[PDB]
Amino acid sequence: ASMKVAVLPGDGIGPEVTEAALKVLRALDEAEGLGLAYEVFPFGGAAIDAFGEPFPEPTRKGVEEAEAVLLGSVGGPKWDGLPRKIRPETGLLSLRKSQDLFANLRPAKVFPGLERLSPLKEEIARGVDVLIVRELTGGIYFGEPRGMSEAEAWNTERYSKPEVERVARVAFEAARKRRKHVVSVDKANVLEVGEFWRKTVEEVGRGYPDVALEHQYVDAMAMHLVRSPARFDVVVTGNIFGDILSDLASVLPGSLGLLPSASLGRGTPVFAPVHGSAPDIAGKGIANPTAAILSAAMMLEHAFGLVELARKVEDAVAKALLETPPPDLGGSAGTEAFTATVLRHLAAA
Amino acid sequence: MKVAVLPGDGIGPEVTEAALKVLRALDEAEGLGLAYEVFPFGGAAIDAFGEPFPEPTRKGVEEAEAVLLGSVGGPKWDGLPRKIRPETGLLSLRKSQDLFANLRPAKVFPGLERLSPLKEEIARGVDVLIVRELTGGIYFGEPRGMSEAEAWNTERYSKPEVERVARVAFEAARKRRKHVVSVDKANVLEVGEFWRKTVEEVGRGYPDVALEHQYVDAMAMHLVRSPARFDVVVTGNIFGDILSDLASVLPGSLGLLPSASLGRGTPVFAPVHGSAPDIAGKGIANPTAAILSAAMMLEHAFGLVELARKVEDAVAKALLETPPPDLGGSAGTEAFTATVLRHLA
Ligand SMILES: NC(=O)c1ccc[n+]([C@@H]2O[C@H](COP(=O)([O-])OP(=O)(O)OC[C@H]3O[C@@H](n4cnc5c(N)ncnc54)[C@H](O)[C@@H]3O)[C@@H](O)[C@H]2O)c1
Ligand SMILES: NC(=O)c1ccc[n+]([C@@H]2O[C@H](COP(=O)([O-])OP(=O)(O)OC[C@H]3O[C@@H](n4cnc5c(N)ncnc54)[C@H](O)[C@@H]3O)[C@@H](O)[C@H]2O)c1
Ligand SMILES: CC(C)[C@H](C(=O)O)[C@@H](O)C(=O)O
Ligand SMILES: CC(C)[C@H](C(=O)O)[C@@H](O)C(=O)O
Ligand SMILES: [K+]
Ligand SMILES: [Mn+2]
Ligand SMILES: [Mn+2]
Repeated sequence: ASMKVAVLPGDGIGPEVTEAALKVLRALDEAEGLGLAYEVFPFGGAAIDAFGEPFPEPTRKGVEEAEAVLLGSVGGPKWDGLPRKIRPETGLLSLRKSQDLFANLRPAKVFPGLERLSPLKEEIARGVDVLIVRELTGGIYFGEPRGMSEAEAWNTERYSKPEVERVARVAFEAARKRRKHVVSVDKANVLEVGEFWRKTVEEVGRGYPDVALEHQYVDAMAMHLVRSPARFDVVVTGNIFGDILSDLASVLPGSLGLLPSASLGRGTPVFAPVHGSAPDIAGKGIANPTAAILSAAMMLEHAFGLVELARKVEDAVAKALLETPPPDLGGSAGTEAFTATVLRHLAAA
Repeated sequence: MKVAVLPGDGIGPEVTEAALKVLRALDEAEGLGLAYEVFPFGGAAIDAFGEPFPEPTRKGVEEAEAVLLGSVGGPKWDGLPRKIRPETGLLSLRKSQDLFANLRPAKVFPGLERLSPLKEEIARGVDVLIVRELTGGIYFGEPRGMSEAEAWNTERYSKPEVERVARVAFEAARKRRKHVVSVDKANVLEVGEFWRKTVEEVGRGYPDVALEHQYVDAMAMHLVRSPARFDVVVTGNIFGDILSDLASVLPGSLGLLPSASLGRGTPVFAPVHGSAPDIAGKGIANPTAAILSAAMMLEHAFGLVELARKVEDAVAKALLETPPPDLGGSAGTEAFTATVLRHLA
């Protein structure tokens, strides 16, 4: 034991794609002597049914004591209509908030030679390599007042200066290690909170003169991200806009089953697919495990500094996608078979 | 046929003049008795009256039967504070006329599949109508404000605001393919939960219309991967704004998308697109959105359905024949407009 991991499989396809990532981690552990140890803990729907709440105390303790969390998606029709304070999705929010993981990193990269897998023509998809840095613990997701009566409902989009500054800082540090361009995304032409966001990111950027800074309104950014995506490096934005733009960015490599994420901040870092619990395909052994696998690759790199191992996983996934694509990308490889293709390539390298 | 023309800033006057030439040729051929006046709006109005929506412009709008609007904004006024900027005049126009229903159609015209960046088999038969709630939500909700330490805005909806925009979407679907998808973020936000429940209630009044829900992040992906499966898409102010820019990738360019804003007061017809300051002055701006917006005015404000269709057919032919630069072609604004007219005649 010198790599300590909390595994939180979730609901629907969550446990299916998470098991696939685990077989990749185990294969790497044995091949490399990583000294991996992990414990599995209930989370989401599975936790509501067993403990009455989505993020129970033994799961919080497992999270606190691990060096990293490999997380599966939560949610489904089974839990429709729960009091909000115990919904599977509120447990996910609590996870994020209790560890103060304010920086959500969502990369979208179109692998050379896989441009054809996109719904868009190859010239738009070619070369795409974008990093969305989404503010994860603030904005409308956590703001108060919030509630609902018979006549109306209300939620508050709000940000303070230090919340914007700390996410902006992460996006500049990231850009400095990439291609030194940040686009900051807001609705400053309509909303006081966008004006505030913009001005604060402008101030932070004065601390990073080596990084080019551009602003776009969220509606134009959505259009640009599908017409000119190759022209973007880092994209920094608030909680809700980052959620929308990151599901949108899946159309670049061509499916939502491809996109990984890392959530970083004060406590235990969390690695998880962008995608949800996909109840329409759960139980059919077809869910694309690429997001989960690449999330384990982000864990290797960011939580454990194992950059070269992360790159080997990524390359093994890109070859498996070219060779035996899963059904969401027009191919026939189920979860188990795709995962075996990834392992074969790993072992060959 | 009495019309207020509000040309706006950047490409706004350029594409608006193009739509006017189409309207004039139509007036002569058809004897519409068109009568229009031009009013200052946006930056052009800030510079001449110190405000983006001045009194003679409000009076022009009140007294017209329809407004043909040009886009507003640009770097020139970036240094004004928001509350007096060109975009706040747009919001005031909408609010004063209580135009709560914004109609933004995204169609791949039969034959123009090649113009879309989507593979042809994804783009075939795509015909989506976004119905966006225009006068409520975070755009207008109180409290809103800003201090040195923080800023806030309120995403707020009341039951009647949701019911009336839901009705409009159900009526529109009943005349189309009888499917509505309603979009929210009900899994995180009380206001989405409330939107969803109220749309469900209104839908019980339209058993001929199928009703589906999507969360806004999945909707954005589905609108690009499987656009052919949507008819009407109903949503709140900010989600509607984002989804409808995104929807431009279906026919192929933002410069193609028209809009109508309908409600209590004078109806407003205008491109989805903004003032495009990065191309203003170059004679290249695609005027299709402005021309198709004039077509929507003909249909929705004047009941001239077959004329609208004729405008739309001439645009489609011109697009196939002399495409503007945003669609991989070389036809500038004047030349593209001339192609439209030749097909009209
Ligand atoms: N981090 C999370 O736990 C997370 C994230 C998003 C949504 N959710 C929850 O998941 C449930 C489903 O919500 P949704 O449908 O809007 O989002 P979703 O991401 O689960 O699925 C959206 C679409 O993509 C497809 N898809 C998703 N992952 C895939 C994969 N790995 N392989 C192949 N296809 C895949 C799904 O079938 C569906 O068509 C809801 O209960 C929602 O609250 C959870
Ligand atoms: N209804 C409106 O008045 C309205 C709507 C949106 C934006 N705006 C304002 O427009 C200005 C620029 O905003 P923006 O860049 O975020 O969005 P935009 O819609 O003005 O331009 C977006 C992109 O698409 C291009 N584009 C837009 N219309 C085009 C056309 N007819 N032909 C060819 N290309 C076109 C532009 O060159 C730019 O690359 C800002 O001041 C903004 O507030 C106004
Ligand atoms: C399940 C929900 C809380 C979540 C979010 O909006 O953050 C999900 O959509 C995601 O993208 O991770
Ligand atoms: C300019 C702005 C106020 C407007 C909106 O967000 O409604 C524009 O983006 C649009 O899409 O019409
Ligand atoms: K650590
Ligand atoms: Mn999401
Ligand atoms: Mn817009």
